[PDB]
Amino acid sequence: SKLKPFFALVRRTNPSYGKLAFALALSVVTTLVSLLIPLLTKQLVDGFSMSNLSGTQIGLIALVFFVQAGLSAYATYALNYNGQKIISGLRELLWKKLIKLPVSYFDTNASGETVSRVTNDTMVVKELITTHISGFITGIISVIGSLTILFIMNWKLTLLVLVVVPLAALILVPIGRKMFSISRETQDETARFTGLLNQILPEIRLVKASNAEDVEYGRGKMGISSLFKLGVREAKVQSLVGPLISLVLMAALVAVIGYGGMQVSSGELTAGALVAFILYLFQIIMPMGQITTFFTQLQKSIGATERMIEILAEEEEDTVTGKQIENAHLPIQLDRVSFGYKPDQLILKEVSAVIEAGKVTAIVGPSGGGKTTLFKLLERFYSPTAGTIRLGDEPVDTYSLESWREHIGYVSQESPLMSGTIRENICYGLERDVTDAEIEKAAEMAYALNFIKELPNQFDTEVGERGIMLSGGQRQRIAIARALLRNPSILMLDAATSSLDSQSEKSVQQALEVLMEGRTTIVIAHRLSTVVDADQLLFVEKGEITGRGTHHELMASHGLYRDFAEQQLKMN
Amino acid sequence: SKLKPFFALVRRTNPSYGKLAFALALSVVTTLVSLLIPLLTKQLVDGFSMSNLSGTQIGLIALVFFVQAGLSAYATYALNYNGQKIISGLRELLWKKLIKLPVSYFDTNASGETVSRVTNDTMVVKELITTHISGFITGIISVIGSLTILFIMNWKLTLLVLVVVPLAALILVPIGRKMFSISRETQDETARFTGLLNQILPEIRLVKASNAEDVEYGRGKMGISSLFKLGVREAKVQSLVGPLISLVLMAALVAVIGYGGMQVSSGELTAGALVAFILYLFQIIMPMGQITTFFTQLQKSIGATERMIEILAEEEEDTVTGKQIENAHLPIQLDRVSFGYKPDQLILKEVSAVIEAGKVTAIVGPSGGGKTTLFKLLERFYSPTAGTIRLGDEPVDTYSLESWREHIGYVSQESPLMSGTIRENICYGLERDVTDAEIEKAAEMAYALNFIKELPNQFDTEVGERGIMLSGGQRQRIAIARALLRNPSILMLDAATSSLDSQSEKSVQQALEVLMEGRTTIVIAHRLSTVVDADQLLFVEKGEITGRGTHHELMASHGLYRDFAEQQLKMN
Repeated sequence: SKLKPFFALVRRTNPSYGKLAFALALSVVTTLVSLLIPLLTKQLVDGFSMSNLSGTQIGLIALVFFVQAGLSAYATYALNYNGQKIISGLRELLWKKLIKLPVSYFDTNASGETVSRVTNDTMVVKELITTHISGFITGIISVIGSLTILFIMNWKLTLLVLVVVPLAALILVPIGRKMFSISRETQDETARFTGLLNQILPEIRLVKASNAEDVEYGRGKMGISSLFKLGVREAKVQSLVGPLISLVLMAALVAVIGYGGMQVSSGELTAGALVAFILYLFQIIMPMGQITTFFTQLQKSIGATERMIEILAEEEEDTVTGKQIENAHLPIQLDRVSFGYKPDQLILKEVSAVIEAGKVTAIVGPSGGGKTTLFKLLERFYSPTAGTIRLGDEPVDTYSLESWREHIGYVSQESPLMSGTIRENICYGLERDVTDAEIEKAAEMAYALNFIKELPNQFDTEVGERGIMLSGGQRQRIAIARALLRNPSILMLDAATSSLDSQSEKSVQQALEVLMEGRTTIVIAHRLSTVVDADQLLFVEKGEITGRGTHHELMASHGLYRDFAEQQLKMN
Repeated sequence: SKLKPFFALVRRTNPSYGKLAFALALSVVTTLVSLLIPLLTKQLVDGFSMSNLSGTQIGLIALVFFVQAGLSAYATYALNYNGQKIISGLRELLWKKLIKLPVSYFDTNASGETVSRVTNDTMVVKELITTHISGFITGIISVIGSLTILFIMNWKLTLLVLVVVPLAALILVPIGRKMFSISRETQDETARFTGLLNQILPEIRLVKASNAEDVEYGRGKMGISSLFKLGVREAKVQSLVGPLISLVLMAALVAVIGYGGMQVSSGELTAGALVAFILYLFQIIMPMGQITTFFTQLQKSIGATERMIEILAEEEEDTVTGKQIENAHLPIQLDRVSFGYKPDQLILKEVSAVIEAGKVTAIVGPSGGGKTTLFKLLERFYSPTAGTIRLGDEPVDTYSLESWREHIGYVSQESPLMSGTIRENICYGLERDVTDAEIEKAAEMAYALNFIKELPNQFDTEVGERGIMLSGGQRQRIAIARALLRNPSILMLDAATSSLDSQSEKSVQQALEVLMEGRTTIVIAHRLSTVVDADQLLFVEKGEITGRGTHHELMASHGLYRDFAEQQLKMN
């Protein structure tokens, strides 16, 4: 039942069954050859009289060993290659999913956790498919075959002693758990002492000033004493684990092998049987670790598969709504919009507003209100539930989301880099129009070519994977150049305007004011520099729009009491 | 040569030799008994036939086993107990030295690293003392004795094969190293892929905004393809290693033990010597890990010893200079003080000033000048080199450094607490006077009891190890009180004044003004609130004192041109 999701996940990469089955069967054959090797050893050792004729047995054993090595090598290569192909397919599906369907809010939930889950679960699935399932089949077959062959070879006497010895595990394993518990307690006490010292030492100034340093010494003494006491207890428990373990193991060892020697000396049908017995004991003991590791890795992998299938279950639409974009220039209306992240909370309540076309609109919001929710809302990163964000006659649910996103230019505050080269930063505006070779010319129009006129290069200019050698002012100029290049129709801005000061702000204002003199813009930042360039201003408070009209007189009057109190809170 | 520092460092805890030597000798005799066990096994095997004397041999073997168990248990307990006493002594010495001597600038050189060298290095030294040295001695003795006994037992035939076999390990090692290199390459490429993915997700907003969801998918696919290629290479190299390890190890085991059976069957004198040989082979193979680990950990132990001896080398003085304090009320004068942290840099140049006694003095410094260095110099953590901070005619050269710090109470806005209870906080200065039981009365005069009048308790009030449940103003007020009870003769202030607001600042200022009017006071902080209360002010610029006199008219004039520009920079 629980293996059905894992089988389906493997089935997503369909052409991966025949070669896996062949590899597993070949591994089984290799295990059987390994089982057969000690019988050849016994036959050789019983052919004692003719050393020269024992050369034939030596050659046969060498040939069998080489055949086993070759078969195991081919099976391992097939298993690993098929597992790598399965992992490539799984990662391909996961990356196709995460980038495309997961909506912005899903990525806001957890960014690093998503990547950690993807990588760790893919690695765990690889480890399960390539090694642990084949390892478990190999171990089970080897153990069963070895026990059967020992039963056939020795009558019962040595083998029942061997199977009784596992009682040594019943005597040893629980004591190891007590050892582990004591060691963990010691580690905890050491961590506590380290924390105490890491607290005391940085405050050394206060101690030395207070002239109470010796008192701290006394406190430190106590800590040391504590650890010493615990150490003593560990020592005592060690004196119960150190010898005893060895004793039991050695005793068990002797018993088994001792009986073998007994059966050799008593004339019982054992000799080469004893040699084969020791080899079979090795081949029995070794795969138990593989079996236990598989049993634990299955428990890890079922949860890994649950996480992966949780990732793969998300959904989204891009052009499913329709395709009805023709002009995308018409006044934008908010009509009774009331929706946030979850319908229960209702973080937005009946938000309505009117904005003209080709008209500059500013948004002023508080530190903790609904400015961020609205900012994401006029980007449609959230799906409307009750209200209507209507461009014209509610076509926003009618045409494609990609079509609108193509007609809008976004820069909020940082928008740092898409790592690579500036060629990537200007080629993100390649919507099948490839922009021919005018990009640099556009950089000249966007006041970016003259700024970049130093030219370390144009295509080999690397910002680096980290992207730290270029400051903010240049990168927002590049972002605005990209926005102008792409599709200067509608711009929504959170004002990249920061601590750049006069030169950068004036340059961006001249670039923008010239560019959108006939195009619609929205501004949502805090400062009052864009609002004077904004012919219409709004205000967000408690998840509600409160304020409409022009800037000067209205925010001279509307902002007299409550917005002024909010400001006085802001600088304070 | 290199072991002399470690021997001396252990010698610092002198009475730890005889019992350690006895424990080591008992471990040696335990190893000898372990060597003796297989010979008794062989004698039992040769007895084989008749029953009751076989029972006597079994009883002898059990007695030898239990004797080994008891002796090993006692040796392990003695070794561990002596090691824990040694580690207690070492940690005690380290904590004494660390708290008492090192002057503050040593502690600010490195804080967490010092605690790490206190804890982890001691753990390494204890591990070497308790287990690894005894482990190495017992392992070398066991290996040599087992080889010698095998040489006596089997003439040369089986042991020569056994010692020629390590050619198998010689072949094995380079292949394992290539495995490790390929695994590290895989880890590195997985790290790069995770870094790429962790880079992309934060920029998901831009990715969707630029409608470029597919090229980013393509970059992810390229990364997945690179990882798949490297995984295929890892598979091709893996398919050779594992089969080779299995083949070579199984072949060596088959060779050795099949030759043992060859001798036991050929009528060669290997009757029960085969069983004895297998037991001795296990006793040989098992202790190789200890011998390898002793060599691995020796370098770490020697490094830990070097770090400890480096810790123990720092020197300092408290009352060595002299003892000539009588009243401790004289005007403080600076005489061409020129020194910072290192003589070559000369971060201070001929700093001189005149400050009266019982007069409040405030210091004004820039953001990056010498205000902090002069702050720490007035509190004299630093030892003068060229100039002289002269208070009292050079008796400042010959009274106790400690005796002065008695007369000064340190309070700053940073200082959170010393973790524990309020009782410790108010009575840390039990400078042999213990203040009888005047602490509560002291609180009531010093405006602490009336503020703490809520009384969760007076002695059980715990501020916690973290100390997060109380705000800065309260702890600053308790620190001011503590200054008022240690020795209210000289006061130094960084102005505890923070964001508490006039309601607390004026109150604490009037409290200290009433309490500390007739005695000296020193202020160094930024604001201009204590400056009006300070009779004389100074100014620090470029590591030089520039400005002396009263407050109002002079910094109405002196601060008009240059200090005003610094202020305008501060607000900007």
